[PDB]
Amino acid sequence: ECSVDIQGNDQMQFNTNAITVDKSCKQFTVNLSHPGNLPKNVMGHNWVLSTAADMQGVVTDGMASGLDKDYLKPDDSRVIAHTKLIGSGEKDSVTFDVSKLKEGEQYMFFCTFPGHSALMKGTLTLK
Repeated sequence: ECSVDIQGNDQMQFNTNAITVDKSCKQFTVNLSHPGNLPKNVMGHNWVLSTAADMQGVVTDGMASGLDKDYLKPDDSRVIAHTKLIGSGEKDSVTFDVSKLKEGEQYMFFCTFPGHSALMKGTLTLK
């Protein structure tokens, strides 16, 4: 209940668009995998979390950071939690404190790979 397994395919699609984080969870974990056959330089997926208002700035500063920085600006204060950039057959997990979240606030999860954020995004809420 304090974790979720998310897949990102070769067709730039996450296998979920809504994540519910339970109230009693102290820690929340995201296990990201990548089915398919494409490398990370063309189809690298990451799971990034920020407020709805902050998403765009993270996506823009992210694309401008390059592949070596997992398409994320280093020390970006708007990023609550993030996995690394993964290619097909690779896996990565991230655990964050639920105390960094506010109940009732609109959160967005997304991939920061260039031109993929529009196709790879969804909501996260603390209920």
